[PDB]
Amino acid sequence: GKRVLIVDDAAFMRMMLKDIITKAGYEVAGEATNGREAVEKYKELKPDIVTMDITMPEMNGIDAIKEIMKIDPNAKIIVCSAMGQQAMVIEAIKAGAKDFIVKPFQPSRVVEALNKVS
Ligand SMILES: [Mg+2]
Repeated sequence: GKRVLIVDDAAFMRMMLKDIITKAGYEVAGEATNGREAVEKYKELKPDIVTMDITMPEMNGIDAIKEIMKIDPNAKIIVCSAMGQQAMVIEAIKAGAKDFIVKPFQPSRVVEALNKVS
């Protein structure tokens, strides 16, 4: 799989990630700025992978993961968290997420993750 859907309410964070993914070979299927959008885009783009920011407006990542799973129980979701946001990561994993990555990014780490998920 190679199409990616980046979800994060922070432009910069998207930018960065978009650059990493892209140089690593992946394709940026799309961008989402919140949970809702994340789901809408998901149904529309059928990304191969999804990266998920937890803390966003309107709808958080955890709920979005839950939603996507209901739509696609084979969805491939990596969750993004700051450090120490450990209790949230457990909840996202439990909810569906295959793995997580910390912010601010570490291209090596980011890439590995993306690859295992494939
Ligand atoms: Mg956020």
